[PDB]
Amino acid sequence: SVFLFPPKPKDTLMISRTPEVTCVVVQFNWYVDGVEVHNAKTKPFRVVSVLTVLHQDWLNGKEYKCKVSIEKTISKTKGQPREPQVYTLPPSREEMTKNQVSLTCLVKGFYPSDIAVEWESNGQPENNYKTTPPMLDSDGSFFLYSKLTVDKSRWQQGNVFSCSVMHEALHNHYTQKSLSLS
Amino acid sequence: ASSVFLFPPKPKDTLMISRTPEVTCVVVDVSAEDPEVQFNWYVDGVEVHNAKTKPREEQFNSTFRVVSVLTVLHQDWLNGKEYKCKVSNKGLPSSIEKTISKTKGQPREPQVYTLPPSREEMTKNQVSLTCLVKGFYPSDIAVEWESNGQPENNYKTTPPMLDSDGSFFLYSKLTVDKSRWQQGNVFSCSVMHEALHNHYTQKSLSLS
Ligand SMILES: *[C@@H]1O[C@H](CO[C@@H]2O[C@@H](C)[C@@H](O)[C@@H](O)[C@@H]2O)[C@@H](O[C@@H]2O[C@H](CO)[C@@H](O[C@@H]3O[C@H](CO[C@H]4O[C@H](CO)[C@@H](O)[C@H](O)[C@@H]4O[C@@H]4O[C@H](CO)[C@@H](O)[C@H](O)[C@H]4NC(C)=O)[C@@H](O)[C@H](O[C@H]4O[C@H](CO)[C@@H](O)[C@H](O)[C@@H]4O)[C@@H]3O)[C@H](O)[C@H]2NC(C)=O)[C@H](O)[C@H]1NC(C)=O
Repeated sequence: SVFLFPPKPKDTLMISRTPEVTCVVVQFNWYVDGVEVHNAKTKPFRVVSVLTVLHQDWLNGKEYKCKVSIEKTISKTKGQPREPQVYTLPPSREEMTKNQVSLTCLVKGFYPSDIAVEWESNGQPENNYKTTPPMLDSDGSFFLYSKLTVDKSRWQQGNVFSCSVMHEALHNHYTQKSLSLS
Repeated sequence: ASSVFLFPPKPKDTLMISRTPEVTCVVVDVSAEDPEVQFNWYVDGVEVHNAKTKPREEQFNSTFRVVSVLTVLHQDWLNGKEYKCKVSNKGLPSSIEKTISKTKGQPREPQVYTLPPSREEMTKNQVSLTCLVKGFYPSDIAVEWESNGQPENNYKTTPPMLDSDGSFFLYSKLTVDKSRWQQGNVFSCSVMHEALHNHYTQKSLSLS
């Protein structure tokens, strides 16, 4: 049997990273848009072959075919890309009876579902956050929420937190939205 | 050969006394060349005879599927009784059994917070009203929205997700026309969970 895996979403969106398609057999011929390419790297039973893809090729829907000597074909999810709308929501006043409070990042209206969300403060990643998997909304687009938990003191003292979102339909494939007491 | 799957009642059914919770035992990969599929059901090891077993149904992969459904009492389920479905073939000694009960662990009461739309969303025709539900255990929960006495339909609720402290959280997002929000209408996020007093709480929000 043969299995073919796409690049990691982040690798396709950031030019500093190198996206790859992975062919796993549990000899290789690789094709991009039916044209044979010869730059894949094959590690010496499980056999793995890895093809580096160009960012623009992948995002532009080119098809990647792995032929083992059985054939598999993969490409980016199809459908009109839609820009994530990113909104930061402060903790409820009612949550202030607790020692920790919840900072919320709502990300909605995006397509495809491939996305990365992180929370930070002072340019450093926050340790305590969790993000819901994207979920289908009424209009066929996706939403999610990322919940950052912080000591209440850090919130009350006016510290600035930021929700970072990486998606293909954003300018520079990246946006940051701030959240602090105001 | 056969595979048996045993499903718990829906959380809304266990938490609302007027609803009827049930456990469902499903047998797949049944061959019609084998003897009749038989179900024996047990509550805390004691055999019960009130299950309703459906006729077998041919599937589109040269197999049959057979379902048996057992009504459960609300207090029995909530008190942690164990429900065993034992599947066998008439005249053969071998069997497959599955057991299910309410998730074990110290129950923890959900904290429920309502969050208005971001100022930045107010440039759209529709806005998002958020209900954060956190700190709960077990994950079994029901969340709904109402306004002016009536259910609000246009919401989506994320599945419970494990938080860093072993409890669960979710968010429910209600989409409303901005004019409805702007004119002062009160919206209510309703939550049903075993660890709440009366298995019920509601939190409201409106423009203020
Ligand atoms: C022959 O066909 C059988 C019937 O399938 C139907 O017909 C065929 C021809 C196809 O067209 C199918 O697409 C079609 O569905 C197959 O039966 C299936 O067998 C598999 C096991 O091989 C079962 O998988 C198990 O599914 C569990 C979840 O099941 C719920 O959710 C399903 C997916 O959404 C849904 O289809 C099911 O009906 C079921 O729905 C629940 O029903 C209960 C009771 O009625 C309700 O109260 C719930 O609300 C319903 N839930 C939802 C979400 O709607 C999984 O939990 C389970 O995973 C667990 O076990 C495995 C180990 O087995 C672990 O690895 C895993 O980690 C986890 O612990 C598992 O995936 C499937 O349910 C069966 N389908 C039906 C309809 O009964 C046969 O397999 C096939 N035979 C062969 C040889 O091919």
